[PDB]
Amino acid sequence: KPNYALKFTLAGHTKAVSSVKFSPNGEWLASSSADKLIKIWGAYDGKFEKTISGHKLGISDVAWSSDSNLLVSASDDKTLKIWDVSSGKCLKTLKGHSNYVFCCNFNPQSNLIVSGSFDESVRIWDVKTGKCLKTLPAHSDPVSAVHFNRDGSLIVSSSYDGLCRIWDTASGQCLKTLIDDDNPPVSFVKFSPNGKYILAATLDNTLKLWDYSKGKCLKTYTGHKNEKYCIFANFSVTGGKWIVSGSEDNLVYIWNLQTKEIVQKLQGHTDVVISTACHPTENIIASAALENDKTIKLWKSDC
Repeated sequence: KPNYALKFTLAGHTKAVSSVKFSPNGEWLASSSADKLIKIWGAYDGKFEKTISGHKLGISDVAWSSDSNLLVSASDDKTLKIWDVSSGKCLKTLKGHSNYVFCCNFNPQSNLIVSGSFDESVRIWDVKTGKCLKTLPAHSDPVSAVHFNRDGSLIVSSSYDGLCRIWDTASGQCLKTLIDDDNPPVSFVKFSPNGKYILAATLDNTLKLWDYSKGKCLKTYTGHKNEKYCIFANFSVTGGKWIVSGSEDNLVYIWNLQTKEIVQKLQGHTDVVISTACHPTENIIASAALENDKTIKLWKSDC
């Protein structure tokens, strides 16, 4: 079992945090907030680095390019922005969604961005030109998450319509729809590091690990509370193989991926834990709580 202990508590955002992400190179944590700001923090010391401003309304998600040089953000102002993190420059503003942009990610090459929106579509954008390449009529409710697979040939999307869908990046065809005899809103999805599986959160207090190739649920993780908020889940891969998630009871939950047992609950936040992220090389978790709490915490484990 891991032994995560609180190391640093960070604060600075003035409204609800929506997402935290560690840079792939391990140096930084990025956070996004309803305060319209992206903030960069030192991954190892929690030291505030800088604000990156420019969005006109709140931000729902931020994501790093695979070389850690760029960030993309998704905002209620109906744009995505691509940022050069080192300089803070806005490289491109991506206009095309007809309503709030809720989620975003680069492909592993980091030449494409995928976005999902309240407009119920998924869009695929060229990073260098900032132009939209494809629009997919993906869902019948807002799109909560979008993620490329290991080689970038597939995109997984999720929606409050209860569907997880897998799209062919090149053709835009809807290849698969995952259904578990029910339809609770899906608030998050992502491919596993090896690309074989899809991890999905639904607003019935459940995380599910799906076999992509088979279209079948392999494992479920339960014990936490998640009926309202868009709470990501993480694969922790630096030490023991865990699933990590925030929870609406103010705790971070950590499960054994294989056995599905809870192995730790992290106590310290005083409001919903809206987001978590796992450091790429060290056994470090970042957690962020909602607006009654307003802190981001860095926790470290020996394994």
